Amino acid sequence: CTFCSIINRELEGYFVYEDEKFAAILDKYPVSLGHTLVIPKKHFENYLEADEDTLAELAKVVKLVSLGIKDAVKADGLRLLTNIGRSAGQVIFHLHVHIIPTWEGDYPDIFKSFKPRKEQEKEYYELLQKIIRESIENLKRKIGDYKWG
Amino acid sequence: CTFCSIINRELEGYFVYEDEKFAAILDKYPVSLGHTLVIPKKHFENYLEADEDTLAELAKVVKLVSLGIKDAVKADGLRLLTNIGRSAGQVIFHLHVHIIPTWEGDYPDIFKSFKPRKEQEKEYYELLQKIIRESIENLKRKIGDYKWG
Ligand SMILES: [Zn+2]
Ligand SMILES: [Zn+2]
Repeated sequence: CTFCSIINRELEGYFVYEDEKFAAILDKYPVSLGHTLVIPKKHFENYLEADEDTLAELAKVVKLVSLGIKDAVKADGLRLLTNIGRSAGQVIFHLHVHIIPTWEGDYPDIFKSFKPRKEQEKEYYELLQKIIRESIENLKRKIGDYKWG
Repeated sequence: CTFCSIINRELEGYFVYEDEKFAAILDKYPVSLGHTLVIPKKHFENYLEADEDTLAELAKVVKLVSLGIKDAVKADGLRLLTNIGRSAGQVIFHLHVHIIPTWEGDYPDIFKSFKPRKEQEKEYYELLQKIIRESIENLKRKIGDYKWG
């Protein structure tokens, strides 16, 4: 499994979020700048096979990571989706939610050339990971369980 | 708001699921047969504006309704998605999750002519509502809080 492999560090992946049961990883072949996948660490074939507690916490992680990404890449919108079955477009059979950023215009200048739907240069993953992590950390400081400003 | 209106019975909508805080309604201009929208009754502009408890329960309702729809229309797959912002395709600003059925071939014979992305004839809504409700009721009987077979 591609995701179980990334979780176990057997396959390369850039984490932007991680806790004991969940993680968010940059998509290797991003549809748009900042495209990220949020996944439960435990392996479930799809959304319908996951227990309610996992789905409930997954929804909360998706919110946090989405807020973080929107802030980091200054997105005007976000598309959230998960596919169940090959006829619905599922190709990785480990439950994951896509967070695909959108803009009414063009993405920030701070970001350089981007090749939609293809593998990017190493620099892309390193920068996106760092800025997204920075945005998420701030969200934990102003709206986290131990927020203070 | 189109969804608040449907919830308050001020605007026509076919419910396939409903409880004190959530509801699932057939999409009026379905992308595919059985296309349904799951919504929290309370009004939230999008996914990011909803509190964690609402998102957690929403995820659970989405699972139940999805299982029900897949069974009812004998789908091979399902696409689940929610849009945040007009640039991501959002047009109804009341948080809702799309459940769009897919098939590797064609949908069941029991179903007649279907016009993708357009308003269907009254018969479509009446039949889909009835079969989906029937499937959901069964799910509550075999895997519900008071299941027994
Ligand atoms: Zn896996
Ligand atoms: Zn509303």
